[PDB]
Amino acid sequence: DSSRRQYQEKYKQVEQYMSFHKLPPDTRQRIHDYYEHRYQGKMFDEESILGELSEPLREEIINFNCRKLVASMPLFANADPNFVTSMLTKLRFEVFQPGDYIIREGTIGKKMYFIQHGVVSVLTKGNKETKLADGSYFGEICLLTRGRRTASVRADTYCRLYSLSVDNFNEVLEEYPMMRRAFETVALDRLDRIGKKN
Amino acid sequence: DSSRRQYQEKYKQVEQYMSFHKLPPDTRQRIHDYYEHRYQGKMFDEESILGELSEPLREEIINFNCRKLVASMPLFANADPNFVTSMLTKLRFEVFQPGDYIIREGTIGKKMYFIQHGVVSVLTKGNKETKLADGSYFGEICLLTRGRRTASVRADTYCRLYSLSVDNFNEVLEEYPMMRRAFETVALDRLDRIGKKN
Amino acid sequence: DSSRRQYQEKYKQVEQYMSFHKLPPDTRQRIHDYYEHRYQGKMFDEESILGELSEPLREEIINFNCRKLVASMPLFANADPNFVTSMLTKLRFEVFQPGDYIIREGTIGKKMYFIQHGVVSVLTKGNKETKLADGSYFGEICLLTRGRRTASVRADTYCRLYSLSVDNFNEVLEEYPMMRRAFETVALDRLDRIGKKN
Amino acid sequence: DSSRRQYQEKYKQVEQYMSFHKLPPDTRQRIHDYYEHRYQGKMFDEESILGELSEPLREEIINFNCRKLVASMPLFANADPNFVTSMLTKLRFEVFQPGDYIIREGTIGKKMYFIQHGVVSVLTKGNKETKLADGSYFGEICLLTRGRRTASVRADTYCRLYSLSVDNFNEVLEEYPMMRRAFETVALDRLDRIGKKN
Ligand SMILES: Nc1ncnc2c1ncn2[C@@H]1O[C@@H]2COP(=O)(O)O[C@H]2[C@H]1O
Ligand SMILES: Nc1ncnc2c1ncn2[C@@H]1O[C@@H]2COP(=O)(O)O[C@H]2[C@H]1O
Ligand SMILES: Nc1ncnc2c1ncn2[C@@H]1O[C@@H]2COP(=O)(O)O[C@H]2[C@H]1O
Ligand SMILES: Nc1ncnc2c1ncn2[C@@H]1O[C@@H]2COP(=O)(O)O[C@H]2[C@H]1O
Repeated sequence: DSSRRQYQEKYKQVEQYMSFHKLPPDTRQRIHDYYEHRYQGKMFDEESILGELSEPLREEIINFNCRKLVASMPLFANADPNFVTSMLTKLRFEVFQPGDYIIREGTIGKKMYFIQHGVVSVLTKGNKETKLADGSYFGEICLLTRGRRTASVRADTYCRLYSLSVDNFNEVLEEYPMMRRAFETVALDRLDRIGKKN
Repeated sequence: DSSRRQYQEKYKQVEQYMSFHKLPPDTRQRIHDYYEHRYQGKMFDEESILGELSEPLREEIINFNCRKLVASMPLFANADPNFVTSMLTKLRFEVFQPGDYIIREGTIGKKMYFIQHGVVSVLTKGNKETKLADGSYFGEICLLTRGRRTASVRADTYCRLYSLSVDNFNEVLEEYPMMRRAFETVALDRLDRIGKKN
Repeated sequence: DSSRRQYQEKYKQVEQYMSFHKLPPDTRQRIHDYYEHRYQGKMFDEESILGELSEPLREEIINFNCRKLVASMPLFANADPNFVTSMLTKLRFEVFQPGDYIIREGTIGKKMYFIQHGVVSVLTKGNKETKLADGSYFGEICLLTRGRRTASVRADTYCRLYSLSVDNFNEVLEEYPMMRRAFETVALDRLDRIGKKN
Repeated sequence: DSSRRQYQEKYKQVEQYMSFHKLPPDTRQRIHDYYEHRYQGKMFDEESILGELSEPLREEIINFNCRKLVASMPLFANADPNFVTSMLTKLRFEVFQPGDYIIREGTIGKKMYFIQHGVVSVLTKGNKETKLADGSYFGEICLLTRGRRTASVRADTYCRLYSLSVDNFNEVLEEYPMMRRAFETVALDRLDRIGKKN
């Protein structure tokens, strides 16, 4: 109940932020609904709490939190738990509201994404390529080629995603060189379909 | 009303800071008036609040906050919204009181500035060169030559400025190489008028 | 008594974290018992408190806190107090619960550990090699070879350990080049027993 | 009066820190007296307060706080105010209690010190070389040679010092190359007296 109060006080603080900056009506609605979807009536200082815990405890916890995502994904469910735990500890939780652009085509990608829950459209030049949903990942291509985004990725629904930076991706694959190929197969496949060796 | 209280408590904390360090009369006045002009009776932990929001929400917000500045400036109003949003997300809000030196001639510039509101004198050797106001930028020269300031820039009034570091400037122009020329035209023009290829 | 309250409030915050993420029964028990063993009914913002103190005061304090560990260890008890204080100021306190994996074989080691109190099994390929306890260190090998872990190290009991990063290890040994050999003797000895020049 | 309360609450927090870690009698006394000498019954979040202020306001403030030190020192009192303000903004306040070792001979120096108030003994091999007091600086030698401390420096009294890191020292002297010589004259002089070109 102090974490429900936390959320309430922090929301009243947001309300005032929005009044002061005279934020427009679509963005106040969006912010209101973002708070409810992500935090759900409670707030915690996750990284403070987790900060006070031991390494193995942070890793039981994150292994539990991403339990279903792990199982969704042959890359994880079939891998050495030490590697999954390595990658998992580097993921950042992000929520996106419907219609949001996650990745914009032709930008410099420094980030990759795994879908816990949601549907995503992959788009090039305003044209639908496929959709991706729970147990898919995207944005891997730029982590490997180290160049420009080959497609746009828009949230079609609310989306619970975990992001993984380019530096964190390489640190893990240095430690687990055998895992690199699996990403490469997927990114070659996708590069075939959209017709690129740029 | 908790953000008005925040400002009040933080101001009483400032008052005590000033008594303890026996701060002189011109600087207590200045500080008093700085608080009122920048914060306006309210305080928020902007970056905490924004921190809790999604990327796209931070970008609606900053696009809204710099809405008029964008429109003031052909560099922005005529550009690809993705680039404007890129640059915008890297800007830092600074306020300067009349008579303040923003840039001192012959220093190493690591920073550039866009004027939301205010008037600025550009000066060399104690001599007025021009004034700049709402919808101008300055300090771009050192971001490009990577050397010494070619003029002083003083605030003639209260000034709402957004600063952009040299590293952030280059990160964006790497992503948007086509935007570099527009800065270069302006900085060549200005280098002509004050007679430098140093 | 405000530090006992601190612990209590932060524990109620943890309880709620655990309910919200529907944490499983073995991990709630573990977390409960971790809090009691590490913090003992009190919490302090150590690094805030220490932050307000002078350097020499931080160093009396840490020299006192690791007083018995120093005396346990010929590397410290026989060394120049300036070097011990150098190393000591770089140590991080970690607690591990029984059965926890401190180091996993074949990972990239960036960290070394000194035992204040506890027993540890050193393991290769699921086979017991030795145990280490109060006044031992481990993980030094990867700090010197800059490669892969040559054994697993599991906590057999509760364990009060101090960790020392690879960068911090080298910064100190640059300042105290004469101390390098002592680690090298130990790591050569251990590399002999498990049969590696990898 | 909320800053006097701040100090009181933070001191009760310290008291508990000391009881819990069963800190010894000389170090509790020292800590008690350190708090009283440095903070004087009040505490402020200086860098939070200063953080909310503009650059020019931070620089009036620090120019005022180090007003007498500036005037004490030909290096400052005779220099371009822009350079003094550059250096000043990079200084960190440190207090040392009598008998404290500020610099230990033969360590790697990354830091230099200016005396606001106090007396210091400079020592080599346990032998007094000179004393330094208000308006002196020391530790400059290692900032220039980038090697080992040529003497020990002990606080003989309470000492209000401002420290300046090696990186900050070079950043300023890059911007103000003309100021380098003045340090060099002093460090050559001192290297003569203690007989070093090491
Ligand atoms: N044909 C496709 N099918 C599924 N996903 C794709 C396809 N084309 C591109 N992507 C994803 O869209 C992402 C856009 O960012 P990247 O180019 O870094 O990596 C891309 C892939 O992860
Ligand atoms: N003649 C001018 N007209 C307008 N602005 C100028 C002129 N000369 C210099 N400036 C600006 O003053 C700034 C001082 O810092 P910079 O040299 O980095 O870049 C300079 C320009 O942005
Ligand atoms: N035979 C052994 N006896 C004691 N400790 C060992 C032995 N073999 C390995 N270790 C320790 O186990 C550690 C595993 O990590 P490192 O390879 O970095 O360094 C290793 C040593 O510190
Ligand atoms: N003879 C001396 N007189 C005054 N100060 C000295 C003398 N010798 C050394 N020092 C100072 O003592 C400092 C010890 O650290 P450094 O060698 O970096 O720089 C040294 C000088 O700042």
